[PDB]
Amino acid sequence: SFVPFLEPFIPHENTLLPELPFVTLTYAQSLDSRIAAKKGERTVISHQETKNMTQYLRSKHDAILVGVKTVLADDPGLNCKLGTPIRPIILDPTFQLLSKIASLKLIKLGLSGEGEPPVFITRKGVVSPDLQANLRSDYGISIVEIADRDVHRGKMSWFAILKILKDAEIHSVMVEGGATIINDLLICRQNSVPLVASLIITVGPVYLGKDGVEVTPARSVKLGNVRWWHGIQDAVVAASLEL
Amino acid sequence: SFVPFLEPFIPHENTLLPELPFVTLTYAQSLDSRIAAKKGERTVISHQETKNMTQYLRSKHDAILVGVKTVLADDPGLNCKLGTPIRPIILDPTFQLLSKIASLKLIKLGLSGEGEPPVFITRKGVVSPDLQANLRSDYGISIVEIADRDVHRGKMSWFAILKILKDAEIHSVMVEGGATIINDLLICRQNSVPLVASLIITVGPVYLGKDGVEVTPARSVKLGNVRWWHGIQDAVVAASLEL
Ligand SMILES: NC(=O)c1ccc[n+]([C@@H]2O[C@H](COP(=O)([O-])OP(=O)(O)OC[C@H]3O[C@@H](n4cnc5c(N)ncnc54)[C@H](OP(=O)(O)O)[C@@H]3O)[C@@H](O)[C@H]2O)c1
Ligand SMILES: NC(=O)c1ccc[n+]([C@@H]2O[C@H](COP(=O)([O-])OP(=O)(O)OC[C@H]3O[C@@H](n4cnc5c(N)ncnc54)[C@H](OP(=O)(O)O)[C@@H]3O)[C@@H](O)[C@H]2O)c1
Repeated sequence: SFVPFLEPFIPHENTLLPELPFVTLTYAQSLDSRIAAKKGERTVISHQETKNMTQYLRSKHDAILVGVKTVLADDPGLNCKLGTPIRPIILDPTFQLLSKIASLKLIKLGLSGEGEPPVFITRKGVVSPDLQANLRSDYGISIVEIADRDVHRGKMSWFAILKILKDAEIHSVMVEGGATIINDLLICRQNSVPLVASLIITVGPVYLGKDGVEVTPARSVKLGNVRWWHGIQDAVVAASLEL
Repeated sequence: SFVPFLEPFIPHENTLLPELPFVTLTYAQSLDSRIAAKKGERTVISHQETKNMTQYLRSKHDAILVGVKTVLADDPGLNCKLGTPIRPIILDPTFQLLSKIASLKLIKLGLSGEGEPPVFITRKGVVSPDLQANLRSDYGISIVEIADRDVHRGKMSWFAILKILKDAEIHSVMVEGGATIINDLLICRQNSVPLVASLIITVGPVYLGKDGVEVTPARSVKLGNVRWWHGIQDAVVAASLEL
């Protein structure tokens, strides 16, 4: 089963970057490395056993992180079907989702207790102190700010994002997407050391085509400690990123 | 390992288009669905375990087909290391390979007996009959022409290409690339019936990045009879295309 397969890759202590959480980067792709169908089309990539595997992986992480455009497109719950607590983290630099905050599934789950209180990562000063206090009371959310010196030409440093999560006592985070975040984290290094600890990819037996949402890093990326698993329809590769 | 895995997918008589050969479309891709590294970078995708699989597949086919730009990039031999004969077919609409004919590995193997006499598929009128006779004597090659009626927008009809191969007693052909040929054949249909009978893909645990040679069809493509194999480093999926 996928349980012994994943055992070397689930979060642990042997980390080269103690200031950061253990980071798992994990997603499901078509054969042509798309992670969503073309606009207006339905996305079917991962089948039931690897969906079970993804929920199992969530049961091993303190937090789950996705980008604002994933929330807008998918309205994900960001909890764990096994029932273990996982903290939802949404990267939303200008807090686009504020105008939608009352209707999001992840907000409803936080209020009902079926999920944990969400955290939104924004630029400094997007939400005033007073408004942060009201949003915490009314919608059960917290705001974490990235310092101006950690944003260059509009892009937040992943080192800075992960350090702030670790300081919020998040010891492990499962980063699921979307493609912008995946492409960036595949190449992110701190003195040649990757910020991602484990890469876990489900490959579904489908082509989504040239107009789907593409994953491909800006340069070639080598993998180490590679192990494969497969079920009936899907395969899974797990690896580290090479130095 | 891979021999019982591939048994349902090696050429067989259960075909819906008896006018055509059994077509296997098969290639090796990176995780981001690239089949060659960016210009000037070394391409390392398939490891020896699946190289052996590709050679096994060649031993089960009458012919092997690649495009002219694959020949220019890779100088492939296009024979079978297991010693069985296989007929090389090169899609070269303008017979650009005349410019390098005496130096091609595939020409050398044909003259040495280690490979079979190659066939180049061109547009009509590209190689004069007098020249065809002299190149048959000098380099042991044949030219096959696609009629003008079977060329649309500059693109040769795959049904027309495959019919001519079938009429030359090629009962099975292994199409290995490159990306243009793969992308086109993934979507090619004759009255809802795919021309490709077996799809066999090696997935290597590497990213080649945004500037590599990409495979992605023009629209989504659904797969059936899916099965997976994996080794130390690579995975392989075998499938048929749905109607
Ligand atoms: N198949 C899978 O496993 C999977 C998993 C997750 C998501 N998806 C799909 O992915 C698609 C969304 O992908 P996407 O690329 O459009 O969106 P995304 O990666 O989820 O979010 C991108 C946004 O997040 C912000 N962002 C990300 N990194 C940042 C950084 N370092 N610094 C500052 N801002 C940053 C930017 O927001 P601003 O634009 O406001 O600056 C950026 O436009 C959806 O269709 C979803 O269904 C698939
Ligand atoms: N990893 C693997 O398994 C694998 C396998 C094979 C190749 N490759 C790599 O793929 C790359 C080559 O890919 P590519 O797309 O550039 O070349 P390609 O597909 O091998 O050949 C393309 C050329 O063939 C012609 N062509 C193909 N289909 C045609 C059609 N229906 N009608 C008329 N002409 C047609 C066009 O030639 P004209 O320009 O003369 O009109 C076209 O430019 C190489 O880098 C190679 O190493 C990888």
